[PDB]
Amino acid sequence: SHPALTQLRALRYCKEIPALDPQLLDWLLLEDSMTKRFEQQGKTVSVTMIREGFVEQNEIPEELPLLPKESRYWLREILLCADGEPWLAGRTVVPVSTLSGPELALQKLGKTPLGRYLFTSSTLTRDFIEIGRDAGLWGRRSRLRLSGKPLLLTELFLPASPLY
Repeated sequence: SHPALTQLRALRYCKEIPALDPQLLDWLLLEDSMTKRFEQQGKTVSVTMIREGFVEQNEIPEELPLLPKESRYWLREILLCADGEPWLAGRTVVPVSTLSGPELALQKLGKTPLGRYLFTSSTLTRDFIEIGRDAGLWGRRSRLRLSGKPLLLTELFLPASPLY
């Protein structure tokens, strides 16, 4: 895609959680997206849509092993901005079995930034979180569940974000 997405795809991982300082970890291990925390920075948070739509197994080689093997998945790539400055690149992969009931919202977000705040009757849990990095930036990937249905969320923190 975009330069930020190339970096997101180039993250080198581990849930081999590094011994980072309290604050960095508090950020990287957050069991939610960054939307509300970026908002508390006193900024208007918005989504710059790079692309999203359904994809099949042959377009998701790296996520594939982390997800159930299905006929299609919703793929969503965006830049999360604070007063128009990209602060994070987000890539979400949702197996189609997850896209139903309240979780059907995940393929319907569009310009709405993802967050636990959006699913008020859905319990959010997390199978795992791993921290990665590339080119001087921290990123992370996690397998989350809403009402028990999985989704893979990968996030890369850009220089202007508050993690730095």
